[PDB]
Amino acid sequence: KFAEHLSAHITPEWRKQYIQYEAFKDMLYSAQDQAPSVEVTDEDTVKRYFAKFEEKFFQTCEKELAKINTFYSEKLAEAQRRFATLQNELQSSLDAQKVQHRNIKDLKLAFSEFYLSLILLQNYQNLNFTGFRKILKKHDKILETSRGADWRVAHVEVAPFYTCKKINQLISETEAVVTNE
Repeated sequence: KFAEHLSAHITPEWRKQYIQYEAFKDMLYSAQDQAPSVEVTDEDTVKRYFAKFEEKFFQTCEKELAKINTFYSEKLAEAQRRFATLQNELQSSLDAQKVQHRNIKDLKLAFSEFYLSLILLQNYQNLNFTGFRKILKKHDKILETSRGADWRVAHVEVAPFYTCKKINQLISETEAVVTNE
């Protein structure tokens, strides 16, 4: 069902920029399918096979996360620029008044297109975060490990596509923890 949900909620223009969730599901199937059974091979070849798969899997995770961070950051910087342009265009139109009804009409359109771009970007953030959490839980369930959950905490939960931390905030927060403990 999540593969369906993700597919239905994707912004078509951004399709290639989302977590390749079905490809990860397929990857995990092939890992189970191609798995050498111990009794048909020794304990060391099984460990080496899964070790090899783990490297491929987490390199794909890193590649997917890099893609998501890049796209999100580019879109977020573009959003902050557009918001500044729009606020300046608005103030200049407002000051001008004290016929430009068609001027404001173009701005109403501009703010509408902009707000939508923000909602679409928030959806992309939420869908991608859910996609990572779920695929890593799937990985962990199948491979009977905690490496996926470790990777979620280490790289996804602190990713720029997901969360925002001003260096000043992180400094005041560390000050607080240190002075109080």
